[PDB]
Amino acid sequence: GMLPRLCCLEKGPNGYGFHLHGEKGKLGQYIRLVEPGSPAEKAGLLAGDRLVEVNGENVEKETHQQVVSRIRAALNAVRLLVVDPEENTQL
Ligand SMILES: [Cl-]
Ligand SMILES: [Cl-]
Ligand SMILES: [Cl-]
Ligand SMILES: [Cl-]
Ligand code: NI
Repeated sequence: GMLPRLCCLEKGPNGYGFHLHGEKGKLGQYIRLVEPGSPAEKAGLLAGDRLVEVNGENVEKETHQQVVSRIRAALNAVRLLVVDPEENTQL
């Protein structure tokens, strides 16, 4: 498809089932460690994906702490717009 993947997750008993990872001295948060059978896997989330939006707000330039806050503070559901960094670039 041509639209970025939009992963819509409902929180389970063990959370969403993925980790969020940031680099050194460079903006960007990425998906890691997607648990098998989790809401994250069922929604199509993949390790290595760059997180572009959370619940309709752009997080490409935000700190790790801000993005976690935006994912968490939400009410047991989150919509994550993600892209393959290999094939996608913000200009
Ligand atoms: Cl690390
Ligand atoms: Cl990973
Ligand atoms: Cl979103
Ligand atoms: Cl980029
Ligand atoms: Ni890139």
